[PDB]
Amino acid sequence: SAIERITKAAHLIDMNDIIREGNPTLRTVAEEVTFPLSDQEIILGEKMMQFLKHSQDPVMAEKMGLRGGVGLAAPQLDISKRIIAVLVPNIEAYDLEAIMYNPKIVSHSVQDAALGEGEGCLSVDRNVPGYVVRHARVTVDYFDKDGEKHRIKLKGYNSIVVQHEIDHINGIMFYDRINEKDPFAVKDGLLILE
Ligand SMILES: O=CN(O)CCNC(=O)c1cccc(Cl)c1Cl
Ligand code: NI
Repeated sequence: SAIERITKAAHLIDMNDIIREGNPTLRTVAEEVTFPLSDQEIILGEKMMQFLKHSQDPVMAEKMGLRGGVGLAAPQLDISKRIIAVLVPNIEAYDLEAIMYNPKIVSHSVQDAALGEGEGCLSVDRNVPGYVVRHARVTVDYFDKDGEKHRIKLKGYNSIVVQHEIDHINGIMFYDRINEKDPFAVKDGLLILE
């Protein structure tokens, strides 16, 4: 299985582990994890975070043939579990570093937001221009590796990134949220970031 292969001590996640559009796993709703977590589920989260760190390092990214990422969801590794990793750099070194189990948005703002530069996805080997319309602010519940519950409030980039990853575990892709008619339409209440 993907999870057994990926969580071997020796395994380094790379682009060959990441499934792409057309693979039905990306359009499936991922299964909640149960507590306590298995060793494999804990290792998986750690491997995912390690990947993000590798992807954000000039030398390692070059060597491993990695595209940079600020988030990753297990379904991207063909693992249909509700596990995501988020690694958003500050302009510590990170605005947000978290491995989240069963993350869930429990509140969101009326105001929407979108990155002015649009979004991309490691599972999408093409550019899809347009404003990816999301909630400006979210309150997110999740469990950490110890089954401890966290409730965090996110805004700006962090909010966008976490929503992108939660979308994956719900079978949603970033372009599902771009206005087909006018990709760069600026609706009332839409905050353009950057
Ligand atoms: O699911 C995660 N990925 O596919 C990694 C590649 N995309 C990104 O890092 C990314 C890029 C721009 C905006 C957002 Cl919100 C994200 Cl998440
Ligand atoms: Ni993605």
